[PDB]
This record gives sequence, C-alpha cells and structure tokens, in this order.
Amino acid sequence: NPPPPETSNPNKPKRQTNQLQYLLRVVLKTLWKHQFAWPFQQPVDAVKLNLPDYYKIIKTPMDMGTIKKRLENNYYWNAQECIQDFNTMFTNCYIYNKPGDDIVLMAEALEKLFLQKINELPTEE
Ligand SMILES: CCOC(=O)CNC(=O)CN(Cc1ccc2nc(-c3cc(C)c(=O)n(C)c3)n(CC3CCOCC3)c2c1)C(=O)c1c(F)c(F)c(N=[N+]=N)c(F)c1F
Repeated sequence: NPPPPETSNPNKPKRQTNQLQYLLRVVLKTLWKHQFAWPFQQPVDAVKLNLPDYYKIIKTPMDMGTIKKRLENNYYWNAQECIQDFNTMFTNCYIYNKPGDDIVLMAEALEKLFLQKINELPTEE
C-alpha cells in the first residue's frame, strides 16, 4: 500500500467558492450516503484484499475518502481539480476490474449520479 494522497496544503489560503460548496455539500454528500459508496470511501487496501497487481496497474490511486478530506480541508484551489479526482477514481475502477463485475456496476451507478450533479454545477463566479 502506498501512503494515501495528501489531503491538506499548508501553503494554500482558505477560500470558499460556489462550485466547491456545491462539490462538498451536494456532490460528495450525495455520493457518500449512496448504498454503493463503501468500496470508494477509502484507498484500496491491496494488502487486506490480496491484490498484489493493483498498485502496479493503478499509478494514481484516488478514493472519495481522500476527496472528502480534500474538500473539508479546502485543499482544492478550484472545482476542476476535485472533478479530476472523481474522474481518476472511476477510471481506476474501470481499467483494473472486469466489465460487469459488482464493483464496476457500483462505480457506474455512482458515476451516473456524479455526472447528474456535475451537469448542474454552479457558474464560476
Ligand atoms: C478486518 C477484517 O478483515 C477482513 O475480513 C478483510 N476483508 C474484507 O473485509 C473485505 N470485504 C470488505 C471490503 C471493503 C472495502 C473494499 N473495497 C473494495 C474494492 C476493490 C477493488 C478492486 C476496487 O477497485 N475498489 C475501488 C474497491 N473491496 C472489494 C469488494 C468491492 C465490492 O465488490 C466485492 C469486492 C472491498 C471489500 C469483504 O469481504 C466484504 C464485501 F466485499 C462485501 F461486499 C460485503 N457485503 N455484504 N454483505 C461484506 F460484508 C464484506 F465483508
């Protein structure tokens, strides 16, 4: 298991935006409570799950636990960095797991909900 992605930036000032408020209070909150969220709420523990090839295939690990902490810690300078992390999390799932696997159906359900919410992302302001 690699160290988890950094979730706090000591060199970054605290700044709210409409889009980051939306990404935490609407997007993350809605995905987090979903019945299929749980496999995505923490980094893949390749040791506990005995997946010796996972971190060989996945160069950029990402999960909603990391995204949640990043939003709570105001880690993201803008909405697009956060959207990129969600996209990476889904991509990792689709490139590692066989199509139609339970985890892929769970990712597809969450991604459908994610894109539903991102389509209603507030304007930059
Ligand atoms: C401390 C105790 O020690 C242990 O027993 C260690 N092993 C366990 O606990 C393992 N678990 C729980 C668990 C936790 C997080 C996981 N995250 C993933 C996962 C994998 C992959 C490649 C991936 O790409 N991503 C993004 C996530 N998986 C794999 C599963 C993902 C969903 O479809 C089925 C494989 C996870 C597994 C399960 O076996 C367990 C379980 F899988 C259940 F579905 C379940 N539901 N019910 N009822 C349940 F009760 C389970 F306990």
